[PDB]
Amino acid sequence: YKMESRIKDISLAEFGLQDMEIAKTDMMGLVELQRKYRDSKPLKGARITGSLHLTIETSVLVETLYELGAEIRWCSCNIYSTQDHAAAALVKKNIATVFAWKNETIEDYWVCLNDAMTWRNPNDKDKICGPNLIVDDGGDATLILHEGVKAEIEYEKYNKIPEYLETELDENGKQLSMDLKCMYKVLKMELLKNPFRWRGMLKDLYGVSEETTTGVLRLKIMESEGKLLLPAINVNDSVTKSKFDNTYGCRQSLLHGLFNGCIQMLAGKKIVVLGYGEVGKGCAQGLSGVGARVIVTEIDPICALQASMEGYQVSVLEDVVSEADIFITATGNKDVITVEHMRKMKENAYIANIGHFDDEIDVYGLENYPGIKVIEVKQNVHKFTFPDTQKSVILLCKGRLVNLGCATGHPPLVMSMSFTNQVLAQMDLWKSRELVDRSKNTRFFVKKLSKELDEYVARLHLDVLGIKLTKLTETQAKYINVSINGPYKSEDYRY
Amino acid sequence: YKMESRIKDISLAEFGLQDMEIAKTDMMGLVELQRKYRDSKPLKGARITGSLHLTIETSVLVETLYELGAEIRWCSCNIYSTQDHAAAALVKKNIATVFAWKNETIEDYWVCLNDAMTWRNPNDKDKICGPNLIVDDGGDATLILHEGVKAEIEYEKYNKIPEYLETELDENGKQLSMDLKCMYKVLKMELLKNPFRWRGMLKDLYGVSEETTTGVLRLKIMESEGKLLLPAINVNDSVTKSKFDNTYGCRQSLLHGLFNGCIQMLAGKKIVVLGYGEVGKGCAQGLSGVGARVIVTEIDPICALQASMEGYQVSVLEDVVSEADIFITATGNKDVITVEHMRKMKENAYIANIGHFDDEIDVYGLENYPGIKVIEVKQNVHKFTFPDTQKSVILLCKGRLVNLGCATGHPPLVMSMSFTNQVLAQMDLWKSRELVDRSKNTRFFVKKLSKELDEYVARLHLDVLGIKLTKLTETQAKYINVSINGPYKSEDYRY
Amino acid sequence: KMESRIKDISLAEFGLQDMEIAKTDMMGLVELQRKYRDSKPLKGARITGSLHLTIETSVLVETLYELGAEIRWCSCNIYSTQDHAAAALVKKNIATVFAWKNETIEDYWVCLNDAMTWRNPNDKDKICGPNLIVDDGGDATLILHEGVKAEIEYEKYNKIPEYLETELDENGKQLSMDLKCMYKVLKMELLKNPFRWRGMLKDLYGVSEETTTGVLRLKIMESEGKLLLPAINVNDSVTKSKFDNTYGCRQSLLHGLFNGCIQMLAGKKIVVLGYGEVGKGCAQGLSGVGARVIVTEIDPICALQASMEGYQVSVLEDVVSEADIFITATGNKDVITVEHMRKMKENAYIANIGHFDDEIDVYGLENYPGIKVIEVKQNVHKFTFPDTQKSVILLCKGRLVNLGCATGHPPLVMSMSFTNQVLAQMDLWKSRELVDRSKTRFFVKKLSKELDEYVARLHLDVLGIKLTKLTETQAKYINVSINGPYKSEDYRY
Amino acid sequence: KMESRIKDISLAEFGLQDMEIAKTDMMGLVELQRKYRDSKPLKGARITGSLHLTIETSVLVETLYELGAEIRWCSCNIYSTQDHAAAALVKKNIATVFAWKNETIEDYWVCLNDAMTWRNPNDKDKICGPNLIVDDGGDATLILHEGVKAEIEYEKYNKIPEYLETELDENGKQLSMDLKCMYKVLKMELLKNPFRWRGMLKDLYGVSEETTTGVLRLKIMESEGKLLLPAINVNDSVTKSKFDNTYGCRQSLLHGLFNGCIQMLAGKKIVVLGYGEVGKGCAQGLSGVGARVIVTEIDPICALQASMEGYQVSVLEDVVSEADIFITATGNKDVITVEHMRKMKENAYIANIGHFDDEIDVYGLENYPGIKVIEVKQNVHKFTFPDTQKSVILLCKGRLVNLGCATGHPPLVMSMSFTNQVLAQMDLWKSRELVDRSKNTRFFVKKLSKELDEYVARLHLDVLGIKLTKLTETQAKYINVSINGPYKSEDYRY
Ligand SMILES: NC(=O)c1ccc[n+]([C@@H]2O[C@H](COP(=O)([O-])OP(=O)(O)OC[C@H]3O[C@@H](n4cnc5c(N)ncnc54)[C@H](O)[C@@H]3O)[C@@H](O)[C@H]2O)c1
Ligand SMILES: Nc1ncnc2c1ncn2[C@@H]1C[C@H](CO)[C@@H](O)[C@H]1O
Repeated sequence: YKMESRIKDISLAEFGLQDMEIAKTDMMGLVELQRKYRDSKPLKGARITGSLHLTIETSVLVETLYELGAEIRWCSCNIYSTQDHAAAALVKKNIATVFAWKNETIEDYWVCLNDAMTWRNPNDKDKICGPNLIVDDGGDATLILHEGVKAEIEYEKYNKIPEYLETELDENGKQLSMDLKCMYKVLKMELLKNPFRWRGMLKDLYGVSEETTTGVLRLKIMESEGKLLLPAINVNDSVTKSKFDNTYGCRQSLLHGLFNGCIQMLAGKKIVVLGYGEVGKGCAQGLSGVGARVIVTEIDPICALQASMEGYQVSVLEDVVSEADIFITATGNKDVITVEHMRKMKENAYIANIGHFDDEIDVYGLENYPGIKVIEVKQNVHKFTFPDTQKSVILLCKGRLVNLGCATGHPPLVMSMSFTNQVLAQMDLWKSRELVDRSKNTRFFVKKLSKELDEYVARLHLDVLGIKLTKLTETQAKYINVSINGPYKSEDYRY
Repeated sequence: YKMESRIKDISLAEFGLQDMEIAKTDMMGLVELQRKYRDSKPLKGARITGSLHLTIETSVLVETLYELGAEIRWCSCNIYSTQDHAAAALVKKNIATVFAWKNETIEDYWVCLNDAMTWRNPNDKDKICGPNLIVDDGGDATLILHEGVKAEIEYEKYNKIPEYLETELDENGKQLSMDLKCMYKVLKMELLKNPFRWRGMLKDLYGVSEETTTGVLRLKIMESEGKLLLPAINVNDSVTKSKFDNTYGCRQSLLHGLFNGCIQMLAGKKIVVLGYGEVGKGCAQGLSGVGARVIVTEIDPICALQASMEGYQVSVLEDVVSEADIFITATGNKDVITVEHMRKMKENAYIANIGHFDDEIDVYGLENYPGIKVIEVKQNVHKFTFPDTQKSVILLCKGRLVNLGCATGHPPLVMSMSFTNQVLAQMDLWKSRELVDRSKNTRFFVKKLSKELDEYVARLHLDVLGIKLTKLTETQAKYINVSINGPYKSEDYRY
Repeated sequence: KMESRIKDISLAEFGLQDMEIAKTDMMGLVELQRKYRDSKPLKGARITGSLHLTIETSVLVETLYELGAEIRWCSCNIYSTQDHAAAALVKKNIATVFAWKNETIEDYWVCLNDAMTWRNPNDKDKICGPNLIVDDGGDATLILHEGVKAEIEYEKYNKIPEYLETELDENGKQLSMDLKCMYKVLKMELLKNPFRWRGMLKDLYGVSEETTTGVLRLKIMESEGKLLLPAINVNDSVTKSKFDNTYGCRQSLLHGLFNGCIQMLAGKKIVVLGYGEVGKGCAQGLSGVGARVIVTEIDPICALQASMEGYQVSVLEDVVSEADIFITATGNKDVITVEHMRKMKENAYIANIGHFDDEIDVYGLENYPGIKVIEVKQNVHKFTFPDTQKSVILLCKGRLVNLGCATGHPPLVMSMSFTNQVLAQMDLWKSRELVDRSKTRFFVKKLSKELDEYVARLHLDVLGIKLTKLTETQAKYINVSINGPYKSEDYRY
Repeated sequence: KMESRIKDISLAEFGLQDMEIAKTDMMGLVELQRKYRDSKPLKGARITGSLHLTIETSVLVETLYELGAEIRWCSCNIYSTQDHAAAALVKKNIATVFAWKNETIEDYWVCLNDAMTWRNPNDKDKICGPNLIVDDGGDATLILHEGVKAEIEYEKYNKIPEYLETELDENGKQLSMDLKCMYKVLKMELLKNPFRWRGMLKDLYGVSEETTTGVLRLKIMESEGKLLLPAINVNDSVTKSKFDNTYGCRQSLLHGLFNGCIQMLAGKKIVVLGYGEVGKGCAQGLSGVGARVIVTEIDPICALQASMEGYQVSVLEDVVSEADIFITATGNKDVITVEHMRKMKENAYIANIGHFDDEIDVYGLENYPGIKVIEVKQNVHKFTFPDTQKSVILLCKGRLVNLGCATGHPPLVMSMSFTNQVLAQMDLWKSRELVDRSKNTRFFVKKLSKELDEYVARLHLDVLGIKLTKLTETQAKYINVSINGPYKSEDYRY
């Protein structure tokens, strides 16, 4: 009787269970949903698949979904972010089937995702079937689904494996990213097992809730091109998520990540924060809090002025690359820090990325620079030395998100706010499942939760911090044209 | 009070003219618009009436509108905000016809507004006509126009002066505010002169651009009930206005206000910021900057958490009113500090308002409290002593916006940003005047400026602060799905 | 009243009202008045004061008055006097005042001289001096020493000394107007009575110095063996230097910048020259409103401290063309020269917060050939160079900006500084029998840590502070008394 | 004896690589090696060190070694050792080490005693002592003095003193575990040789103390006339106290809390007890990440300073129930008692950043009748009272949290503190001839000059790209100083 979950160690379960209980002290949003909905079980019968950093905080999310009645299969959306003790808790209590561990190979990542997406047909002659709902962080669960369908249609056309899957090259001629090569390797394997797999999932698939900015961007592109195959909810852009998680969460988790990976003192150092959006604002605020001299880079004139108003210098990377001490990428873009920028940096300069993917820093070009010399400084920290100048740079966790790679990500309070939106999004998608009609080619769309619910998430966490909310009088409520119980701001308010 | 300005002292012109030139160093947005459009003159022929705090920064606005071809008549939107040397400058160099001075009585304020609205067309027998466009701040120019129209329709329904314009009481038997009585006093006088005055203005009236949150509130109410009789542009909600003027403007001008009117040290004091919106955030940020212990009051749970995340205590006024030292209202609401709260305050507590109207603090109840003792500490600073406790509270400029009442308001940089949106809004309203056809549509809506123009306002002020903007490469532009030249964010982005 | 020279006596009512409001936070002075107004430990003492006559200073004068002293006062700067504060004192016959806002440099020295002059009680109509001096900057102390030096040189040759009658100095450089007018007053007094200043030594028992610059002048006199009276360094009390110098300026520099400079401080590059106690406060306040502070320093320890607070530390010559605003806080000379001013960007603002105007080369700027000056507003001037046609805006002619363009530090910190002043005066007065002028060099000393802690205790209730009390076991473990002192003499706080 | 006692020698390679990376910011120690490795001013000196064996400490040890010293070392806390750092020293034969993370209190004093034990081979293998001591907290100095004191008492009545063979103190109260284990070692040494400690005095030339608590101990001995060797107070150097104690903690406290405490610090009411040099840095760090800092103080001067930074100042009793996290930074005892802990809210965190664990009543907590304890993770324990069922979470049994749950201060500030240490060691060695034992003379505690203090700041300016301005002839004369310093009077507080 072997277990189907693949994790590091099951005996670490008890530590994970005690950390979940401690975290729950601050996660009053998820604690309230469990208290309120565990009897009625609003998600009963739902098969949920999650692709999201399996941390302690996430384990409480999965438990919340379980207590509400869903069967769950889960994996991580990054090779370095899983907390093995959190994973073990879920498996020990039989809360969810898990395919996740810390320090996975890229190939392991894609097999764990595919397995998480695979469901056995219960009492209907066991064969392949998919999930009903998806919890996604970065869009990888959503991508494999879409790329699977695309690969299957292309397969029937010529009745053979599509040429783009087998090849290692791309449209241009350069080497494909390891992430793509492994994803294609898995799709090719599934075409040989069963070429109707991905399209078979669509009939019982009712929606996906996306957690982060980069995943939402991917979802919006598909929506405008009319290629979105399931309804979706943008959890990232809820006020109680983007204004707290992205900003305040990072203020603390970036520092935790830098302290663990970088041995140096952040005070007095020139630290460049590339991108001054919701994540960058938080990164800059924490770095200043500990004495760093932050220097910002931006493409957006509005964001540039905001950094300027907070006392920060705004330069282009090329003018400070030789004097700066530390570089933190928070743009969600690609090739922000190139091999050529890295060759100009000072001795032992530190490079980190807090964006979702490792495309911001050119890690592939760094690792494959002719005659590069690399050494492990500690777990998930590497020093690269160029052969011509003999100068080095220290990269934190191969360009993957530093707060989750070298630390544990955001703390429970802000995660409960993000995850309360997730549960509320999952319920909305599940309760609406009847409107999803697969007959007429009705395009699928991306929507946000109501402001009513967004304020509700905030109300659920006021007691954690001993916040005493003032209440409006009928006259006051009428004077500012709002209901005593809200909402209190118009739909375009920016907080 | 016809075509000859009415100011305090013309001899102050040279000081006003030199401060304008110094201010222009940072008001690059307005400087660029003058350089760009003074030849073509897009506003040529427009009669503009402005109701906005007549400061040095506003003079540059009026100059800009004048250089673009407009004829202008201006007044202030507050009895204490006018800067007499700024008003003289406009009159001396003959840029506009001004009706404003510092420390006006409420009676004269409404006369000044009514005078700025009155024009004499020299082509059609020198008859009384109205303005083509209105620059409003607080919605008073818009209010007198709409109330005037309702007064004329009510005047013809019975062929007599309506009862509400003569009585000093409202529907509940309470005394009407001096501002309503003084406005009704003007409307009555205009019904006797010409009962078709306000309805006559509407024919040539093509728009209004509103500056502040409180004015937009009034516009939204009218709009939703189909009572807005002219097109409107909401300048307040432009990113380059709301997130800079409201927040960073107050961060500096609140302190200037308190330093001039309040003699005590702010460091270590418990200062209560009521409302943690865009103005409140800036207030708290400035106060903390000089060592104060800020305590926040809120009705909005999201804003309450935002305050909490910045390390601020969030309480209801009743729990801290006895121990707190200073009180700052920034809600844009009414009855936030009642007489009963003022009686519980400690000896020499200071009270100030930074919202647009004096309604936040019950100033009328305090001044008319039986046996109240009142003395002038300095110009626009009064100490009120209650007879039963012998305790005193010190009120800054009778509850009117303290930054403009006790000091000179926000500095030129953010006002240039706020005023670059104003000029662009006037040009929009004027260029699209042909689309206003009253034989078809008499009810209008409020719109905001595009994000293209919003980002443009920001480009114009980058060089002021030595800001270096990064430029996206084609690959980066394509990867994040935006144009190299912008816009760089989606319409729902909150910056 | 009769003697006094002030602007307007009608402003007295507003001054008295401000004093009462200020007293809410100045619990130190209020307490000293409550406790010592009956016994009057300073009764019969004649006290002369040279210190920025502000509302806060009027409460100090009122306190010294309630404790029994007879007072004559003047300001230590030509722009810092608050006319309503000086009126309040005259109207209540608390002191004979010689001070007004916007004095000429010449009148400044005539006021100080008048403050130092006292008619001999009811004995006759002969002139004598003060028993005690309250000084800020060292000018009251300087005129006494230069007056004695001038009288000795007078009797040695039986004529006026040549150095008092010349307008050029050592290397043919024009003398500062402050020396010009001081020597002018000294020459006038040698003609009326060549024993005036030396006669004041007989009854002069001490001086209490308020600021860092004045203290430097005292220690130089002490080390050269030329100090003619005992002195107390009030500036170096923990309750003065750690609060007045730092947190005082954090608020009052901003007040002054907001009144003189119309521009927004957010995002601007503001150079703070000197990162001492005043510099630290300046930087903290500037950052609080979004400025990007750049620091200059000579001390590598203070430079590293600046670096730890996230500030860029540079030499002025590398940032003078790009910086927007300049704040000198070194207490040194020629920190900003005319050459530096010519490299500055159009409409760059320059200001000083140190005690004297010497930090900026104002005289060189005003006298630059072809220079064109215009008055922007009260005590704010725009200077324009003839060759480049570029301009710089100087605040209140290089004199201390917080008191020049605004009203100085708030009451709370001044109370801490002035409670130390009153305590210094009481000390000097109680030891007047030990001053024997017929044997002895005088020394500069400081108040004890006990009195330093006492000053702090007197201001805790203002801010609602709840102090913890050590148990006997804890007091023994950390080796202190329950009632203090809690730190060693070398503790830096 | 002769060989080291450490966790794992294979960790040495990681230790050496972290040392090399740390040297980028420790230009004080790098400059001292460059300058003095050839002349070797410490040549022949035997040095025993009791100081947290971290990577930063390993560079200190390496510096003393490059200057010609023979070294024996141990940690000054049971949880502060970094095993890779300890192993790096043993691999290069830089020193003989007795230290590892998670020592039992017994093993602590045994290691310290071993580090003090020198095998002089020029006398056919016979025991002697060190020439110089580098100390942090005063334990090396404590075992020396108490050792001497025990031998004098032993020799008086010719038997083992009864105060060493007992669980009780002067008033029948149980002795701290550290005293019993120290005494257990002192008794052992009386049995082997009752002249051991007094024999060390002959060649012992001095001690350089790192921290505030150890300095307090030294000053008490000085005033009572019981100090047995010259001492140099390194804590009170300006380049130590104003940087290490304040800015070091600003970062290392947050690192410790982040590793030990899973919760978000933003919006929480965090109580910082003591607003001294350490308290100031802690509060500054906590505010930086959005916490609401509440301060407790006994000193009204320090209380007003807190108030000037916008912090509420309260007595612990009025906030113990509502506060979320408690950080002791007083250097005192019984600042947080069992009775305070019983009133705290569910899952309140408690930590100490003072040198010793006495600030929190840990012994009382662990021995409370019916208390239930569980290990949450490495060095983090949750205690649950049986009557209320409420729990408190203690970080690393009340020991300095920055070094116990994290890796202490970063290299830059430690280089400043340790550059002072080396200079203090060189001073004590240079002046060894002035120590005349054959007289019974009083020994004093002295501080390094302001000249060498400014010198330490100069050696680190380049690390952060600081361009220092230089005084002109006229300016120097105006402020009455030399162009090359010192620039401040001795009483200046920075
Ligand atoms: N963890 C580290 O890395 C580190 C670094 C430096 C110093 N330290 C240690 O931290 C402790 C404090 O060092 P310091 O330099 O701040 O000393 P300090 O004297 O500057 O600060 C201690 C403060 O605590 C206050 N205090 C004493 N008892 C109190 C009580 N019962 N309640 C409230 N306040 C009280 C005192 O008034 C004093 O201001 C020392 O034990 C020192 O060894 C630790
Ligand atoms: N990384 C570190 N390595 C070694 N020593 C450290 C470290 N961080 C802090 N310290 C010292 C600990 C001591 C309190 O006992 C303080 O005086 C600090 O100097």
